Amino acid sequence: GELKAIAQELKAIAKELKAIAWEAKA
Amino acid sequence: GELKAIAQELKAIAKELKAIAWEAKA
Amino acid sequence: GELKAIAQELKAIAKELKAIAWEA
Amino acid sequence: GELKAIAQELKAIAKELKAIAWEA
Ligand code: NA
Ligand code: NA
Repeated sequence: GELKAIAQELKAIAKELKAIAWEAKA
Repeated sequence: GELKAIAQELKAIAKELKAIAWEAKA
Repeated sequence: GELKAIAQELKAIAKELKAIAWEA
Repeated sequence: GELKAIAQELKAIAKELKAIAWEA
């Protein structure tokens, strides 16, 4: 349960960092 | 560049934690 | 900024994972 | 164990993000 929730959190952080990486490019 | 690579790393950690969460269940 | 807030998030998760390791 | 190694990974990334924040 707790590890699955933390896994989803880390996936979401990954998407947030990718969006920041993109905004920096554009 | 570096943020995109770290984003991929965090996605991969997410899959590793999800696999650990699963192994624990089964 | 925003990256610092994410960095703190990751350090919080690291503490949670260490706690889970020792829970079982 | 394995979770501790991932926790250390996350603390390493947190330091990288803090460095990127201050790079620019
Ligand atoms: Na979650
Ligand atoms: Na990578």
